[PDB]
Amino acid sequence: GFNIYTDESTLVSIDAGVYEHNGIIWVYTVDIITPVVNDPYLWGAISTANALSDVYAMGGIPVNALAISCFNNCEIFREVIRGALDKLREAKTVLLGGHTIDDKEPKFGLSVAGICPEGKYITQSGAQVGQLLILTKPIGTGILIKGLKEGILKEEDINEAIENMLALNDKARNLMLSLDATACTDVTGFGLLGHAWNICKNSNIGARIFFEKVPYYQLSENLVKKKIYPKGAIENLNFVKNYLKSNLDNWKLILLSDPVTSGGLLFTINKEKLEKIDETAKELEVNYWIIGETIAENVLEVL
Amino acid sequence: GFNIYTDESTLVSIGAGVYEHNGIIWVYTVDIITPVVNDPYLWGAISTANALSDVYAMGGIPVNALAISCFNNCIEIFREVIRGALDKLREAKTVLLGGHTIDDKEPKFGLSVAGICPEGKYITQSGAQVGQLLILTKPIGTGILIKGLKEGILKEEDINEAIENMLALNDKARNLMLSLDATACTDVTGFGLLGHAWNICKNSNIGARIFFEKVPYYQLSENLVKKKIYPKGAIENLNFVKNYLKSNLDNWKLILLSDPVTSGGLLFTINKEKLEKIDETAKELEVNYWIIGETIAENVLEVL
Amino acid sequence: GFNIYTDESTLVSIDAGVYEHNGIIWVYTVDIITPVVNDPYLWGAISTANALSDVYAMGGIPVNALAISCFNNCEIFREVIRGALDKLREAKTVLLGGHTIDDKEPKFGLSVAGICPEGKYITQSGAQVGQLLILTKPIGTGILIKGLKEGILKEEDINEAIENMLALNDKARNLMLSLDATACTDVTGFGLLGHAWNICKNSNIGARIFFEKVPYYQLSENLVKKKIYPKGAIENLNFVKNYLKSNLDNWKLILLSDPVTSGGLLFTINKEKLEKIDETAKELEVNYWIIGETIAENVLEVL
Amino acid sequence: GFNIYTDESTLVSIGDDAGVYEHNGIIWVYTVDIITPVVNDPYLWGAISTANALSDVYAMGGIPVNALAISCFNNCEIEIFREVIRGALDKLREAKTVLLGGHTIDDKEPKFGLSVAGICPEGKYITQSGAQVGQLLILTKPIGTGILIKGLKEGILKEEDINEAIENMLALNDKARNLMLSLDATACTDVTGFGLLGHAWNICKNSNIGARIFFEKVPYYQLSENLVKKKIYPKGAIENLNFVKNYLKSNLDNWKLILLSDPVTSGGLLFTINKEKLEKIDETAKELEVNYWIIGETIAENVLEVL
Amino acid sequence: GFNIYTDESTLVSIGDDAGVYEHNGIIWVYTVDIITPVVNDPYLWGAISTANALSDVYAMGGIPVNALAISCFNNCEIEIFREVIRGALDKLREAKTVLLGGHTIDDKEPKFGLSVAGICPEGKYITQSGAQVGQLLILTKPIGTGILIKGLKEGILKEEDINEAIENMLALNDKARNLMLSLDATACTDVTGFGLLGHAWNICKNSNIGARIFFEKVPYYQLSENLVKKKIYPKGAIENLNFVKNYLKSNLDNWKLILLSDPVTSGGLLFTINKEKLEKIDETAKELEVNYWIIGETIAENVLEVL
Amino acid sequence: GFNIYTDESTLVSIGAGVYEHNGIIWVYTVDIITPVVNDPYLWGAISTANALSDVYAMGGIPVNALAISCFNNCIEIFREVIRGALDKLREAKTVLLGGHTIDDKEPKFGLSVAGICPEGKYITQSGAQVGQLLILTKPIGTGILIKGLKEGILKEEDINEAIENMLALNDKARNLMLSLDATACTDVTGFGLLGHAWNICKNSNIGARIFFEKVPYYQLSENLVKKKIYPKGAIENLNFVKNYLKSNLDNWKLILLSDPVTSGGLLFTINKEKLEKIDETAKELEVNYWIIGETIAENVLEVL
Repeated sequence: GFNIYTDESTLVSIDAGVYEHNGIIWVYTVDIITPVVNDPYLWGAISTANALSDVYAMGGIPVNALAISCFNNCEIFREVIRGALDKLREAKTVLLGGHTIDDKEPKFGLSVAGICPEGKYITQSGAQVGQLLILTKPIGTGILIKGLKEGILKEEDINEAIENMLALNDKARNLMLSLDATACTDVTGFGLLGHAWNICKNSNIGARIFFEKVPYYQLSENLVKKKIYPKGAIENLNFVKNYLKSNLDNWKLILLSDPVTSGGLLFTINKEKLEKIDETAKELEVNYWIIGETIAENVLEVL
Repeated sequence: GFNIYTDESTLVSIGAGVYEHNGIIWVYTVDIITPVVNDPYLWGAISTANALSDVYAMGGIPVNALAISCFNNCIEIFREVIRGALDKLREAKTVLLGGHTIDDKEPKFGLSVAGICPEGKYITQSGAQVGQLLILTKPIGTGILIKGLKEGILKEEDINEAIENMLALNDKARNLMLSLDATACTDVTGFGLLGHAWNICKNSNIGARIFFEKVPYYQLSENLVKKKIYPKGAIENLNFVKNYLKSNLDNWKLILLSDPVTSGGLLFTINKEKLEKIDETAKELEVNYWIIGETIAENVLEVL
Repeated sequence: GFNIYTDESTLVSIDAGVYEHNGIIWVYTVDIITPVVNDPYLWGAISTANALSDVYAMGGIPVNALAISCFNNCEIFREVIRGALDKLREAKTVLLGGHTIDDKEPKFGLSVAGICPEGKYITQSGAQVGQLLILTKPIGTGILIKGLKEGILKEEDINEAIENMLALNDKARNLMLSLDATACTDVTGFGLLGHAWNICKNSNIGARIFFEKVPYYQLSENLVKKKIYPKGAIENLNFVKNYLKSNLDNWKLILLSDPVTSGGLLFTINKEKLEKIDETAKELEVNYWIIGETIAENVLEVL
Repeated sequence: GFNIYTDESTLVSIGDDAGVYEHNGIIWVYTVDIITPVVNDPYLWGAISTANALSDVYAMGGIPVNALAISCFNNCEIEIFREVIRGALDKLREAKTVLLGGHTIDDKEPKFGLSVAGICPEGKYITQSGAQVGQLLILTKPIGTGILIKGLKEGILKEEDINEAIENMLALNDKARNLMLSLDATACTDVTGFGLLGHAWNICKNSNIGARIFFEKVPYYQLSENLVKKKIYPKGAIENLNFVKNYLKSNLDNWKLILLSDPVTSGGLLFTINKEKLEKIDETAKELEVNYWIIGETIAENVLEVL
Repeated sequence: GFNIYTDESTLVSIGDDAGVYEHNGIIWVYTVDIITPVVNDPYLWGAISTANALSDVYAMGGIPVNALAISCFNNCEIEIFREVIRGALDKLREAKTVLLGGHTIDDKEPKFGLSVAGICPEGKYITQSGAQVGQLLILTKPIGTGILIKGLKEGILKEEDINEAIENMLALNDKARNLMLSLDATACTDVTGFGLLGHAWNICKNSNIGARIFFEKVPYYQLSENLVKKKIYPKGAIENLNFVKNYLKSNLDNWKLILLSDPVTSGGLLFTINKEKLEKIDETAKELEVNYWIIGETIAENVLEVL
Repeated sequence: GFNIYTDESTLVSIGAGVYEHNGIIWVYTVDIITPVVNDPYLWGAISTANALSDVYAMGGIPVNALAISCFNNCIEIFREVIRGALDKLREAKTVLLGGHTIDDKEPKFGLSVAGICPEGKYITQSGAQVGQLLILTKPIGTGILIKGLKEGILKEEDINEAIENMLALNDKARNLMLSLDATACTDVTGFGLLGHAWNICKNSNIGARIFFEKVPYYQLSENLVKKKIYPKGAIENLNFVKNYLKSNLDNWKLILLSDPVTSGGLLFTINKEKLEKIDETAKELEVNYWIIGETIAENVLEVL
């Protein structure tokens, strides 16, 4: 008889993007990293957790993925894939295959596709003034990873960091969504200050972070005080310098700028949500730290 | 780098449908008819013109089509039917994509047609206004002639003018119609002139006044109807409009006006200020026209 | 360079079915009903909640839908659609259009498409012996709807039933998933006994239901005792008679077999989950009633 | 129950994303055209660039259907682009063309344009290779915009001094397309960056024929003549002239050849018609509300003559 | 950067889901064939029905690629079907054909079969309308299964009494297809429900030619002859004979015409070859490991002669 | 009622790829070459045979192709090139879908080809076993002849046999190869006989022993190489296999054996028990063959 049918879709690309089609939202991300530990299996697992986090940070549910590496261009990859498969299985994400890239520097990662149901798509631009900044994993891995490279540390010294890098941000995403977070991102290569600033620039606001409230590995502090830290840290710190307000020692600023690998989620929530955060977090079995709040002035304050 | 792409489409089916996709509008129609003349080739050509008319009436440009018939189910003759359809389609710059056989025993042939309505020019039947003139581009009365031909009362040679008109594409009429900024349009086929005029009135929530003495029809059509010679479809069309018909005209006239038409012309509404151009526009486009009436406020069909 | 790509999909049809493609699961359902109240708007809203429940019952997240009615074949539909749109908006589901059917009997409903993330697809065949039967809405609407038709009741008398028929089963789905239910279905036209039996047949087990533990409207009891009940009730009761074991009065069996409109979810959970059901249910803001347990013998016991 | 269905399509592309697509009787044309700022008004830049991009489709006898915006975005500089888009949207609305989105390009040099898709109904696909000997060359807009835009940059002229040219650059070639189709033109192209001579030569090469152009019949802004004489002209004019020097025969003063080679922005259509068509060209143009100038005729010798 | 791409496809279907599809040089054939139980062994029913369905593709010179199971399922009666599927799977594996799934039909009468898709490489698409006069008719399996399956139902015979026929019904016509293609056959069909005469007539009608069949050259089960004489035969045989009575010329005893019209299940291929091909037919068949019988020749008169 | 449908596919790209979908396997390859003869038509035909060989070598049946060249970028001659490609494609029952122009200045032409491997018969280069015989279906040494022709040392008339072999499709050879149940196969082209033999050894983790006196090559090829006349590609191929080459043969022989071949024959491995059929099978299929060696355990190339 009489029939009416409509179809609509939108694609936004910034192999990264967001796709909406008749009510469903898909997010696509790509993330590849250089070895962080001298164990192929751990590298595959960590790289996978790191890549999936791009999706979790958007409130997404990872669905499938493609392995990406410099194969042939850079037996070890067999262990790398084994580690990636285990982490993917834990994440209930399907590996659809792999793509080789032209690069001589050893790198591995994934391109991931996820879904954001009921329009629950979270960006880095919805933050408002007077909200709390919540972080779900410690920082300082960059410092530890360098310590390893310099032969100052051994893997056994940083098992806590490795355990955190291995951890999926699925529980963190659930906490973030449960508290109706207005903005979210994960903490990786740009450091805690860099990613916080990303939220500040895209939301047109500023942030106040309290160093004493930021979780980090004791060993990261010990190493940074002895001038042991990655270059990315200096690059990150300088990137926010023209917007940074702080009278804290340089080592604290370097620590806060240290490139993180497979870090936790960094998101903003209203002060009222503070009433249920601990209980919600406990039920979900995920850690959280309240590190500061957003301000109107477009600067980054650290005290 | 930063890229944004959108896509949207809508499909509206009534049977026959209209599809819009990112700015372009396609119209789809289907029309099959029983033999109207003894010549298989002419039957193919006439059915084709008749099927394309559906698209022309909507302001569309026919693009492609699919032949539909019960061949092998109702063979050497269908070769001529296709030949006629192909020649007419070539004339209409429309491509034949193939054919489909339906479950039927009664000899019938026609086409499924797909066309496009450029610049959003999609002409419907619900945009007519009161005080406009009703224009018709082809005479009526073919149903009565076809009956006579079937009855053996007439020969094809007697109705050559009707055959020429049935064979004629409504593309020039569509252009005239668009050129005069028509507010509504439809083609005249099986439901008779009154029926299709009523379709416009119904959809435009308006009325129409038609003058019998201004309606073009074949002389032979009048002679046959006066001898009680006409299609049963004429009675069906008349009885269907009688609840909305206001007229005192003799029966033969109402029957003639209700006579099912094959590959008829276009019936459309234009403003009276266009009456100054219509003649020169029609001469250039090479298409005849007849002012048969005007729209009125009262929702009825006034046949005077 | 070297590339490997795989693609796989499965389609199962019983316009109803399940579709799996590279890790994602979609469920498609169709559900249309006759008017249940003399208010077009309420009918549109209720029919919508009822149709979406087919998806919720499978653990699905409704995404989009198409309206289905006997339009032209049977101004009122304008209010029907208005009601359907409101309920769809509440459900965060997109209406893509409508399809007309050949029928002279006034009916309206939806065809719905939903998603089941992380393989969380729930059927009616995973129930095991010794599990608890949980129900999330009262039964007895069929009796009340007849009472209305017979002019014995007026809409105002059954506002509680109307409120329940209007309610989305999204919170119930969340409870059901949170408790890791092994099987689930919603309660509609086949009555509570019929749908329970559906779980029994597909899971190859039986069920024991306690009448005194089943939630139902007081007015439904009053009416059924006075021989006021729909035919579907008798049809449902007879459908399970050759598998029914009970010494309860006929009115109680008729009530339990009464066709429900937009009923709650009926699912099975392990006894241990009983420890968190109340708290979980309270957090989700959804009611629940423990009406019985599954048994090994393939019969339906009611006491 | 017998059934027979056929499907066929052909795609011919030139390079980037410019091509012709035919599918079961319908013909689609795709083009892309981006230009550097023309005037100092952001809004006018978006509007003019749009008219310019749509022209590639009109010139092929096409009806624009939809488009995609293309600009350096963030790679060149974000308040002017808002105005640029506003101008584009207004011009597209006028052209009844839908904007489907946008695409960014890595370019430090400010540029904006559109990728456009249009259709050519009833196989009315007009190319640059169907011209015959003895046909008339028709132009629908004056030339000389390059020289005026140059003078505007040299501070020699003010924005207001070229309102006539701006009005012409803003005008859609849809009416010109209709005239061209109505007169059954055998070949058509629009006049842009390559200058009148260059675009005329494109028809000559692809049609393997020649052209004879009469300078005194060519429409151009008087202000453009005033400037070329004063050595005021874009370098693109010199390049264009040099591009056609191997096939050019003329004894005219250099300033005339420079004017004729001057890069045009959003110019008119340049097409060929049979001589008999002169009988109704004037009446048709007035009805369509478009201007036209008969600037010459095609000849057999594969050369370009200007006198 | 110049590019030209073309695409074309044609689809011809007969009714249900049986047709021929051509797309840019490749030809796909689709067929569907379901039969009622043939023997009392569920496994053999699935295996035989499969060989029977695949035959529709082999007969067209095709290579089966994938299939879909089709059965009444739940509409006819669920332990036998498990065995039926097992038989189908074994036969498909042997045919190197992938089972993509299944489809249920509303039918109370027990039936099972397959929808099959295959390809005809290098345009080797063999039909029933390319036969010429003076060609030989070749058959690759005996006929008479209808009469034996009938006797099995009448309790006249035991399952074991027809192991020879069962072995032939189980055999894939892939080797026969290879022989047919190797000898450059001009037309081919398989012999099923319509009987030998009926399927031979199909070639005659579509090729607009005639056939002359020699009864003494036709291979058939001796047990089949024994039964027809005793009035033991399927009614389908009578129907088939009547279907060809308007085009049949023969003076042979009725039991011979009944045998020749007897419905066959999973029969051999019936194809036409030029007489010169007899030179290598025997050697080729032995190499391919397939049997063959020359049963007659085609003639000009559009009739069916049996002597 | 109750219906279940599944779908699955895999794509493996190496550059060139293999695609499997619900039981069918398609292979995709690409091959372009510089002019080898002065005749534009012969160049088109030879390049085509050379491009199709990639598919034949895998046991495939070519279905369609796309022409690839730098025409207009490296015109009246390319008309002859296409004519030659079209004639050869017709012979191969392969359809030309169109063409693509690449960014290159050096005159080159070839095709992108798509083919199918029926009944799962996908022949690779990693299934050879020790103790098998190495079969070659066309002589080698065309690289040296083409060099001589380019140098003006030879005329096309002098190398008509090489041209006939370059023009020949490897479809008959593929059939022979499949007929003898070959365990591995490849075609001989630019990497020379030793190079392609090594590809099989490398992928099969086996070795090969080749007898120079059993290898077919054009007499003129031997004469030219002995006069220091040969393609630079020959030196490149030889130096590439020298780390896996065990031989004491004179330089000219190794160079000849490493000489880049154009539209060469197939090189495949079969069991010695097949040596009793190969001759009659080859006569029927109408294809020449040469037993040039046998596979060995040691992972090297023994050229004796």
